[PDB]
Amino acid sequence: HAVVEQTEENVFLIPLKHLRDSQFVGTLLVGVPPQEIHPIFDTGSTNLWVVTTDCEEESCKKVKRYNPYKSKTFRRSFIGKNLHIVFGSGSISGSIGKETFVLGDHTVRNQTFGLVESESNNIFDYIDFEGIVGLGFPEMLSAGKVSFFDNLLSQNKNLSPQFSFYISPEDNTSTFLVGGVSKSFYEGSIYMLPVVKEYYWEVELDGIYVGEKKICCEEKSYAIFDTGTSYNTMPSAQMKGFFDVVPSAPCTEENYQEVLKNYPVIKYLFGDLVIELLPEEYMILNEESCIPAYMQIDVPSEKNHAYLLGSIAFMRHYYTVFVRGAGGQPSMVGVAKARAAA
Amino acid sequence: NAHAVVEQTEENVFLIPLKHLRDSQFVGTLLVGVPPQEIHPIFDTGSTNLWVVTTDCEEESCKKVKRYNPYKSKTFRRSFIGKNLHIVFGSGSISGSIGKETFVLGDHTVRNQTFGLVESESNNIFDYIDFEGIVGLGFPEMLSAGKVSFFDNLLSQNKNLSPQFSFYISPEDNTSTFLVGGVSKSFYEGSIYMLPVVKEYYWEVELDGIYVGEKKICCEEKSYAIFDTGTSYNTMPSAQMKGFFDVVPSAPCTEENYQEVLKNYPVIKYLFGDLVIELLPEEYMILNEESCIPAYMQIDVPSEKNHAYLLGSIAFMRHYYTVFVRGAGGQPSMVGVAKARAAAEAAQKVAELE
Ligand SMILES: CCC1(CC)CC(=O)N([C@H]2c3cc(C(=O)N[C@@H]4c5ccccc5C[C@H]4O)ccc3O[C@@]2(C)COC)C(=N)N1
Ligand SMILES: CCC1(CC)CC(=O)N([C@H]2c3cc(C(=O)N[C@@H]4c5ccccc5C[C@H]4O)ccc3O[C@@]2(C)COC)C(=N)N1
Ligand SMILES: *[C@@H]1O[C@H](CO)[C@@H](O[C@@H]2O[C@H](CO)[C@@H](O)[C@H](O)[C@H]2NC(C)=O)[C@H](O)[C@H]1NC(C)=O
Ligand SMILES: *[C@@H]1O[C@H](CO)[C@@H](O)[C@H](O)[C@H]1NC(C)=O
Repeated sequence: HAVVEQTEENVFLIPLKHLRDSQFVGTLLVGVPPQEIHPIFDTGSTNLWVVTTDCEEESCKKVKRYNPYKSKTFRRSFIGKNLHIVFGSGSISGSIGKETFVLGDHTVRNQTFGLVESESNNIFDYIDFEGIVGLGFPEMLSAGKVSFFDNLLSQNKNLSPQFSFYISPEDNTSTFLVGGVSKSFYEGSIYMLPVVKEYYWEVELDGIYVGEKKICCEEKSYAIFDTGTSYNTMPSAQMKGFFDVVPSAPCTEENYQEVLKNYPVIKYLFGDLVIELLPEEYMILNEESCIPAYMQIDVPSEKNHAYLLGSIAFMRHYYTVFVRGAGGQPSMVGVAKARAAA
Repeated sequence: NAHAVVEQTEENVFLIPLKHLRDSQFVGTLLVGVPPQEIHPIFDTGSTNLWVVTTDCEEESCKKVKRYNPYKSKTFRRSFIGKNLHIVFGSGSISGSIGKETFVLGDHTVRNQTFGLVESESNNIFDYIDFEGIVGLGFPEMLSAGKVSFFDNLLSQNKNLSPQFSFYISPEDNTSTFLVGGVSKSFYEGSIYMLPVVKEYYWEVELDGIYVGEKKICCEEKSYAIFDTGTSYNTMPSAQMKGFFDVVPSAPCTEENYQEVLKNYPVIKYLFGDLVIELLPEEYMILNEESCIPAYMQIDVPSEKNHAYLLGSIAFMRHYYTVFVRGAGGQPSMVGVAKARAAAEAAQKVAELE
């Protein structure tokens, strides 16, 4: 229903390195003179977060912090109001400010963002976290008047409102696409899925199957495309049964091939359209053990009826396009077979 | 499922400048025969017959234009058994004979092209325009005569062109363009949304409702939308039209006063599935002899049972870039719509869909 951009001069590439801490980090230029940070790109949140020298905690000091006092464009915003975000694997606290950003070759001015000052209620002890580039919708902004992406587009009238994700951890060629897609990262056709609610990248979901067993959907369910979690998710209610059909297993570098030759195929249904995940696609080796790359998550608004597709269990196999709609224009998530390496 | 916009060489999309004449006509250039005789036709998505005005019509309204003299063309060919051709529409009628001739459109040549030679123009509106011909861009089923549409035939003989064309309408800055074989990113911004063609006669797509402000004008029954470059106005069925003008009145306006007079008019919302198209008062109103007048007119499409609404060149295409993609077999033809880029000047680089 939408036309994805593909002209090789209007689509810009943001290489994403997959760190050993399970992070897909790009490059972002903060302030003037530019200070370089390596944030993650997140379709499950829209706040833009930067780690700053105001945080002298052990996990902050281990990274290249952004020094706002050396930047000549920094502006403290809502002076005297803190901002606290708590999720499943940690918490993030900080102050609000405005700064100039550079993403690839595009500049953004007067950009609201959060300065990380605390990470204390943790996973930031097991990762080198430097920031988050939020790619959800503006309604999800914990603070600020404009999403970083909407504002980037607002100031770059030549970009189409699209971005896509190519996930290739094997050869570390994962790329973030700004302004469209590329024949290099997918094959076959792109199938468009409408965004039902412009909060997360949320689309209708018609069922889930593990082999012949139907896991879903007895109720109106949804799917959320979240680059911030490497795992696929399932509600608490549904989770005890998933692992019940997808068990762990002993595996080795030379044994994984055989162990998984009996596992079921996971089929996600989006109307008449069926997406398949194979055992070697949804399983992973974790200390001589094959373990379903899945995780339990209850999305509050969705009444524990939302299922998430992560970077490793899904996007690594399916190229994903995100089409941001304007007033009256619906937003879409595009899914295509990822062109796999090696 | 999806279409993509791939770049293409600047010669597989050729641009046809369209001048907006004072008679409300968007006319391009067409070369007929050998030696070339120049005509200035209109390009119409609401018919597919190719019409040329000829020296065979000595009526008062024909002699005012540069008629095509087929007896001077060495490529013109009447068929031994002739076919007469009579077309009657809302603002006049057109009569003529059928013939075959060679055409050049945008430095691309088409041979064996069936076309109608205008011989009569008497019902009349041809008294209000300098009419020289029509390039029909509808589907072949609408051909009054011929085995091959001029567009289908042009592509058939030029394998470098994709079966697409688009329309950029900007009469103010006289940069209106007709594109054959693709699109140009210089003419739109944002994304393009495709709408499937339900019936390959007109360029007709499903329509789910129309709103003037809060008032729902339609649709209690399955209605449709037709993208018709042959009318500068948007149209509406009789049933729905009497109520439109009742809520969208005219008003006295001047070049500097329209801004304020129109700042309270309602917004028209066209609904195409998940897609909502809005027209603002300054976009669907026009200055016509010191009067702001909704650029709308009544039209009943016979086939659609008076349930079709038409989108013209001035009330719609001026604000919404439109791509027309003709589909094959299992793949339907589609109309693509995008927000027109008003600061566009030329067509730097071009591209096609899928
Ligand atoms: C602050 C916005 C967040 C986090 C980015 C909040 C959040 O909780 N998530 C999801 C999520 C992530 C984790 C997790 O530890 N991720 C790891 C992580 C964490 C921080 C920094 C880098 C990394 C690398 C990555 O591996 C655990 C549970 C979890 O739950 C999701 C599905 C929330 O539901 C919608 C988001 N998408 N955005
Ligand atoms: C023969 C093909 C036609 C005519 C081009 C037949 C036709 O009737 N229409 C539509 C249409 C147009 C007019 C009209 O006078 N247009 C003016 C005109 C006329 C002749 C030459 C130049 C110009 C400049 C333009 O302003 C009036 C009613 C009307 O009704 C439409 C909606 C039919 O319904 C689908 C077409 N699309 N093409
Ligand atoms: C226009 O029509 C004529 C006849 O319908 C075409 O001429 C034929 O061309 C083919 C191709 O070589 C020959 O095999 C036939 O013998 C020709 N028949 C004739 C000349 O009577 C002509 O090619 C057409 N023009 C085109 C296709 O551009
Ligand atoms: C910068 O953004 C804020 C956000 O509300 C806005 O109020 C302000 O006007 C912007 N700057 C200028 C110069 O307008």
